[PDB]
Amino acid sequence: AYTTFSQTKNDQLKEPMFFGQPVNVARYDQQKYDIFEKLIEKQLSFFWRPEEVDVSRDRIDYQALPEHEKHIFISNLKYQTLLDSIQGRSPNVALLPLISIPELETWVETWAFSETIHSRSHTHIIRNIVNDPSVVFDDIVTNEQIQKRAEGISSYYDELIEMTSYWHLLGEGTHTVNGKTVTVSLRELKKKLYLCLMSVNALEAIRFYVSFACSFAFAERELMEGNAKIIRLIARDEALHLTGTQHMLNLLRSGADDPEMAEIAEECKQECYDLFVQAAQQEKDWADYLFRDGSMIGLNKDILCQYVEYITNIRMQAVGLDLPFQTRSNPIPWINTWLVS
Amino acid sequence: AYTTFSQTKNDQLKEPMFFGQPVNVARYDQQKYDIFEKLIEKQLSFFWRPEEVDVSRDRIDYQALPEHEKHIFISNLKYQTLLDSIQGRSPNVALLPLISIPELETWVETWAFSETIHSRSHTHIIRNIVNDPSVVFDDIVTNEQIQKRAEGISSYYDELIEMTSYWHLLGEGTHTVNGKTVTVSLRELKKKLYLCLMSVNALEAIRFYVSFACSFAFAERELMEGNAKIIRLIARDEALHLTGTQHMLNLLRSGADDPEMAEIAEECKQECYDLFVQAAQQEKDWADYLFRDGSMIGLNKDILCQYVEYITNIRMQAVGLDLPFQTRSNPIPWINTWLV
Ligand SMILES: [Hg+2]
Ligand SMILES: [Hg+2]
Ligand SMILES: [Hg+2]
Ligand SMILES: [Hg+2]
Ligand SMILES: [Hg+2]
Ligand SMILES: [Hg+2]
Ligand SMILES: [Hg+2]
Ligand SMILES: [Hg+2]
Ligand SMILES: [Hg+2]
Ligand SMILES: [Hg+2]
Ligand SMILES: [Hg+2]
Ligand SMILES: [Hg+2]
Ligand SMILES: [Hg+2]
Repeated sequence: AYTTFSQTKNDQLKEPMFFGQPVNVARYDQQKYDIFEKLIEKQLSFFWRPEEVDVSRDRIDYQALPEHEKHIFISNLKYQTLLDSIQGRSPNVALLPLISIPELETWVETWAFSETIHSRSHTHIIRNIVNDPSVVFDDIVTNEQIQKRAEGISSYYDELIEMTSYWHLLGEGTHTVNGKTVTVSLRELKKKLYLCLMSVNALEAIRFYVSFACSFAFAERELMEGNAKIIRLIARDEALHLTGTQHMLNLLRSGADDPEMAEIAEECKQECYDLFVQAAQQEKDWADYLFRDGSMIGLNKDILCQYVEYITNIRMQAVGLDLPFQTRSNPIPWINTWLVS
Repeated sequence: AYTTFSQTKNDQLKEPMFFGQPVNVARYDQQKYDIFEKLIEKQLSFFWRPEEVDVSRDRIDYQALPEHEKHIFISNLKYQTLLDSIQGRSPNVALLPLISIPELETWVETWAFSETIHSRSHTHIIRNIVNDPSVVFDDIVTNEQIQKRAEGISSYYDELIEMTSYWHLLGEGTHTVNGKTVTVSLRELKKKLYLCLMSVNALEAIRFYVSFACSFAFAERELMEGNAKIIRLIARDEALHLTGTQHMLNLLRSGADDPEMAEIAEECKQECYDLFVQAAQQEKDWADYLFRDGSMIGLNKDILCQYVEYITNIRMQAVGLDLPFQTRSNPIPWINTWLV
């Protein structure tokens, strides 16, 4: 039931963002939602190559860092590397099969592409600061504290993908497979998509943002400046990515795109609220682990805890959720220097 | 059983290209096959923005073409628009879920991205040479002769995706699904992927080169120069794309990757041959439609037929297949100018 070229002539301006007729012709002269075309144009305008950033002094900077600061630096970078590894592939494997307007289709492929550039940039840094990159790369997979902080990201995508496959193969209904009942409901699949996109919003809008504070705290001391330049370019992309998910989510909950989806979103208001708080809690928990045997000029576990609360309130507000934390001004206004957006 | 972040610490240098553990960490410091890393670098080096291309003279040129030349030009562009629509999405939906080495995964995503840029360039031209783009785009979907020429492309991808979903959901074996016996064979799925790759090779290496020749026949008349600029950029990318599939296919044939894929390539040899012979015939058949209202000096059914045979023999040789066609020299050596 999925096809790479639906042979039915359809009005692409009238399809929903998701679950409609798969996109046939790729055209960009018109859109149902011009935000997605504007994001494509902007991301293309921002194209960069990691190899064109001078990183030659980052190795000696890193080596001269006190052992606990090396630990803060490398652990933060390993988590960034985990997140971009996942985001390189997942928007394509998880969202593309479900998209039914051309502007959003191409936005997702362009988004995913920009993520692979991010992963390439993380290799560029690692190669240039450690003798054996394999040690860093292997620790990403098995590192207990990172299985923990991002515990649950791959599962949301994975369940969405599995349910999408059942939907595409069998359609809605009550089915049997090898002696067991398998229920496929479009409503449940819409719910999974909604929560997946909420989680992707928290990933890019908060999890990655909190990581920028660690990277740019070294930059403020004129250390790891090659890395800083790369993270700066990544943050400029991230601003677009979270703008895309913000719009998808707001168009889904308003009811202008799919009334069923607006019901679903109201229905999981509490669940979503609680998912946001958990992501924030996970990032707080990591902060402590980062800072377990020392702190830095400009950063420590309580400052980065406050930043997690600050950023979380802003993002939740932006997608129409209640604020879990005490309202405060930015605890690290110096970071605005680096977040050019 | 697909996962976006596989949990086992595996040696990515020892996975197969396809069907191994899904890639976890995306790293570019090492490769099983450096050709794919070299292709990513080159394609990134070629980044272009379609809208920056000046096509302001193409509307003048186009509107002044005789009607039969408008037909030739726009039928060709509509077919290019079809193939890049499919290619923008298909490598990511059909291949990406089966890749087990990071360099191949990222190449497939870069390749696909580059195809969405091709599609964006077709919009750029179309919107600047006609007053209603929708008539052009709508016709791509319903045009009986366009779809006849493309028959089998989306069908092949679609079949591979369905079979892949069954494999990820149920695993190998014989299953009972809504009372029907469904066999999931990894060997059969490997054959499907393998022949999909062969078909993609024919698509980029033959079907698109035939279309380039029709595009450049106008450039040779000093017409449609914005478009020719765009097609030259497209062709530069296409050369990388076909290099990628040639190397995937030839590495599989070698036995140096998955040994079962090497058995499959040999076993399915005739199927490989047949699919190239059918694609070539479809490209020939398109001539009657293309030249329906008349042909052009140096571009007609005979010339097109000759070029199809010429290029098909070259691509077939490059992946170890016998040649179906009589050997010939290039019937349109003027195209070399445009193909750098
Ligand atoms: Hg998602
Ligand atoms: Hg998700
Ligand atoms: Hg941090
Ligand atoms: Hg819900
Ligand atoms: Hg919700
Ligand atoms: Hg909600
Ligand atoms: Hg949420
Ligand atoms: Hg906190
Ligand atoms: Hg706090
Ligand atoms: Hg294919
Ligand atoms: Hg031609
Ligand atoms: Hg073959
Ligand atoms: Hg011929």
